[PDB]
Formats: sequence, structure tokens, C-alpha cells
Amino acid sequence: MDVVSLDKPFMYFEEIDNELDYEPLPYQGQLKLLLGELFFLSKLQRHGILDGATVVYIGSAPGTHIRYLRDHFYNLGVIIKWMLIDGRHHDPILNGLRDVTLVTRFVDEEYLRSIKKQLHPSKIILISDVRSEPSTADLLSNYALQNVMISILNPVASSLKWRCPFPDQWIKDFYIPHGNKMLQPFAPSYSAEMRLLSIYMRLTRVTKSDAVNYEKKMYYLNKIVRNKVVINFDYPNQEYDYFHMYFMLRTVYCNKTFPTTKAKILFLQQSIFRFLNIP
Ligand SMILES: Nc1ncnc2c1c(I)cn2[C@@H]1O[C@H](CSCC[C@H](N)C(=O)O)[C@@H](O)[C@H]1O
Repeated sequence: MDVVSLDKPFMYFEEIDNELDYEPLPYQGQLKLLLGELFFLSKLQRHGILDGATVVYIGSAPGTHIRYLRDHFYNLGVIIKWMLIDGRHHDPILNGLRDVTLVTRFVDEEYLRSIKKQLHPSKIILISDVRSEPSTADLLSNYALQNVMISILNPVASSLKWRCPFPDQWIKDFYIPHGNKMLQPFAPSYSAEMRLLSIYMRLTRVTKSDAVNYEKKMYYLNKIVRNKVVINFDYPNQEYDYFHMYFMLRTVYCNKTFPTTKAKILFLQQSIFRFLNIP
């Protein structure tokens, strides 16, 4: 790989500072979700709004990584209830947890109102990973449903699956919430997916020119940036994705104390990799 010297990685989409013309690990998907959700929920913990909340995770199955998320905050003493809702069955590793409610159901507008009624007036934190390759109509239907989740559940914060439809497959302008577009390390090599993180809802219009901007910015990120070795980085692995993961994991809280920040991140990465069975 090519070498580079960086003070920090790109954390949000807006920070990508170049574009490029697009051209055609074990269980890496669970690692991608676990890191982004650790990042999101740790930010909410820093703002002091996580304690006492109920996390409503829609599109959670199988959700093997969710067991690590729940165990992490449970051992920190943070009082969290989990509600995992998906039409498919969840990973059996999520069984036998009193603070984790497993729901086998595809959500619609009617069911969203019923769960809001039963959880009201407790704080709701929404995590959505719903999907269906998907067509642009599928994405528009998925993103419409995510808007319905927010307008009905009225969460204090939300993390939404966000991949803009490709410009050559455009159908119609649509609206998404305002928020920060978190970038995902260990995503597929040329994925353009991000997580929309919002702390509360004003809607924002997405156009075909935005789709072009997304496509070129994310290709430059995947083709150029993520194939760099950060030579100044003090870490056993200097590849950019590990550099990126390192900066996400340093916002994570820990019960154990460490002599250095590097020792803390190294412990966290080892803990995550072992649970996900990554060498
Ligand atoms: N309306 C809905 N209500 C409920 N779940 C819905 C929908 C719709 I539309 C789609 N999904 C679900 O989203 C998942 C996408 S991959 C998750 C991956 C998961 N986050 C993991 O950790 O492995 C599938 O499991 C699918 O069943």
C-alpha cells in the first residue's frame, strides 16, 4: 500500500476533501456495525442521555454483535433496556437476557404507534438497519419507513442506515433527517453506506447532484484513502481502517484503567475481535 502521514482520519462524510471518478476479514459486517454503534451510543453516553433510555433496534437480526454492545454498557453500570425488532429470528447468543426483549415482527406504522404507547414516556434511542441488490424504489421505501420511525417513536437520538441511491438509478428527490453522516471502517471495499447520526426533526432534500457528489466522494475514500498506511500511527496495524477504528474506540468508556490511551484501544480491539472470532 501507499504510505501517508495523518493527524486524524475522516470521521464524517463532510470531511472528505477530494473526489474521484467511480469505476467498477471474517464476519467483517458485524465488526462494522459494532464499531459504529459503539461510537454512536458512547457519544450519547458522553452527553449524559444514554442512562435510563430504551434502545429500539429495528432491523436487528441476526445481530450477533448486539450481545457485545449490551454486555459493554451493562458492565459500565449504564441502565439500558433493549428492544430488538426484526421479521427474522435473532442470533441465539441474545437469549436469556432480561434487559433484552426479542420481537419477531416486521414493523409498520400501526405497530410503531403501539410500541410508542407502551414505552411512553421513557426516552427512546432508535437504531435502524432495515433493508429489502436493492433497487432505488426499495431504498426510497426503506428511507420513508425510517422517517416514519422518527415521527412516531420521537426518539431522543437516532442512527439510521444511509446509502444514497446511485445517480444513474435516480427516481425522485426525497427527504432525510438532518444529522452527521458517520463513516464506517471495515465496510465492504467499495461501499458508499454511512450512518446518519441525529440528536434531537427538520427534513433535508436529497437530489441527483447530491447522489453524484456522494458517489465520487465515497469512491475516492474507498479507492485512495482506505488503501493508505498511516506511517506515523503508533499501533501494531497502521492500515487506514485500523487508524479509523482507533479514533472511534477512543470515545468509548471503560471500567478498567489503562496506563496509556494506546493500551486502552488495544484492549478494546482485542476484546471486540475475540468475541467476533476475528484473528
Ligand atoms: N419493516 C421492517 N421491520 C423489521 N425488520 C425489517 C423491516 C425491513 I423493510 C427489513 N427488516 C430487516 O432488516 C434486516 C436487514 S439486515 C440486518 C442486520 C443486523 N443489523 C445484524 O446485526 O446482522 C433484515 O433482517 C430484515 O428482516
